[PDB]
Amino acid sequence: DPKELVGLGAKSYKEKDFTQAKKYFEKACDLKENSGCFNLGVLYYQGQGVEKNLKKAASFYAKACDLNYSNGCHLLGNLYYSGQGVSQNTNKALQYYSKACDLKYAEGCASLGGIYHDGKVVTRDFKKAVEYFTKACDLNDGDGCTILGSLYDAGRGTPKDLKKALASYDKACDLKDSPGCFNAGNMYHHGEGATKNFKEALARYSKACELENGGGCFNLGAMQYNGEGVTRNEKQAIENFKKGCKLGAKGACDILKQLKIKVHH
Repeated sequence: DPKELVGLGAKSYKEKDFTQAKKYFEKACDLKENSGCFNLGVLYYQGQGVEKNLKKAASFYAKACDLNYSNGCHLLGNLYYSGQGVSQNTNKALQYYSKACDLKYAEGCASLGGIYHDGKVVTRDFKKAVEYFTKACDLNDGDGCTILGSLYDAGRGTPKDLKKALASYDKACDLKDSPGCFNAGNMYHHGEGATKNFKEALARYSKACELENGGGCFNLGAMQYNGEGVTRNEKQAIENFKKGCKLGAKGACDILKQLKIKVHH
């Protein structure tokens, strides 16, 4: 029944019948349905079906977190971190992010890795940053894998290991993180973390370029312009160069200015 109540509330929510949605979520949360409490918190946060009040939203996220709804722990972590809805409190933020992470919520692990990595609200700790980003990456957080990749490459908080760096970037690439495909391509093109393989670098750069990564299209164009990866091609390599420049790849813009050699009429 409680599960069904949340479903009815979600349906009313989609129809923008926030009043009824609130009634269903209230009933579900009273019956200890964690997603019901969470959704109720969202309504107070957005002022939908009720006057906006982020402090009340926080109390409902707290109820959801007590009922082990990882997403509830994470948003509460964000509220304490920024002092939104409740007073700023780093200690509590770390506490809630940590539970979200223990409950397998990738973003929670990522937030913690980012905090210990930047060392703004806490003393920088690359060691912990690696541990949390390792958890985030194992939980499929694309950006987390990429950051973890950079830690392995730099050897911060962990032994410098180009092979692990590449694996992280590669996974990040599978997770659709273009920066990951970019770095992965670079390593494959420079023979770092693995034997030089223009073929692999080509696939990486292509995926990165497809994901709208400027440097991805640019480096991909250079591959073709020098016939490194594939056979050889300039009329199509200049195509990727334009896209790179469009996406922001400066090297692509300039290089394009020197490839303006064509028969005129």
